[PDB]
Amino acid sequence: DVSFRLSGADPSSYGMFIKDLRNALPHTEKVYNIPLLLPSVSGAGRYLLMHLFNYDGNTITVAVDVTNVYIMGYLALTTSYFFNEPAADLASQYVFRSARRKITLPYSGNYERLQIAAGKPREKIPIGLPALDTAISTLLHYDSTAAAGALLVLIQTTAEAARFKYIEQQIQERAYRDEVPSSATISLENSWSGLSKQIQLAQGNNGVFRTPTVLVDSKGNRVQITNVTSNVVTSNIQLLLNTKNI
Ligand SMILES: CC(=O)N[C@@H](CCCNC(=N)N)C(=O)O
Ligand SMILES: *[C@@H]1O[C@H](CO)[C@@H](O)[C@H](O)[C@H]1NC(C)=O
Repeated sequence: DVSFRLSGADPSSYGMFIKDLRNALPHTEKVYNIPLLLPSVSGAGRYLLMHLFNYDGNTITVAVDVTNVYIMGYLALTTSYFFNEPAADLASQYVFRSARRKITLPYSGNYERLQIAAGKPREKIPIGLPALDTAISTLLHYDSTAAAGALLVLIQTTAEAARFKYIEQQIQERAYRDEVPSSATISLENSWSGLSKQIQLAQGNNGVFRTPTVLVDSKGNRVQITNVTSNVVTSNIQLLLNTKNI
């Protein structure tokens, strides 16, 4: 399991949590020195539990699929909640089985469904450590509209920061002031599957992408990624979705 406490949180303690989250995900190989997530994991071992504590010390446990860093559901006191999708209903067979009741949320976990439920795109939702504290708080008591926004904050400040060093640093910059994500952040989230596949196809192709990946940069400038020498590959990306899952 891994844990993160908002009470006393700072850039350093958040970076330690994101390092523990990355290190909790199993891999048997690295591709261009980046851990390659597993094709598959059977049974309960598929799910990592992340224990998150709001500033007041209240807690939710979040279940994360270790092959793709997708959040499946979470437990808040005696109630479990899962996305309305087959992968999450499968997870509910393995995790939080001791909850007194299980609520299926009225959306799946992908960004488009969640933004629809929340009533706003994530370009307009501030993220940061204070937003994460609010999110854990929201999740403690069911409210499906409020929870959609909370889950957009939670996915970006946990999974997306584990996947990209750039996003982890964006959150660290927001340790004590929220701010909506940079266009570069949104670009990277949206590109993780694309990138993961092209970095894997590059082995066998002399480090060269079969298909270029188009990204927005730190300056709001639109750029093209064609090979593994790009900073996005050498420095930023931290985990690769296995092509078997693409
Ligand atoms: C879209 C995204 O990355 N999402 C979340 C998890 C969402 C789980 N559900 C589906 N993917 N359908 C994450 O934790 O990363
Ligand atoms: C590889 O990527 C780098 C950095 O983005 C770029 O400068 C270069 O032109 C690319 N090389 C090839 C052979 O495409």
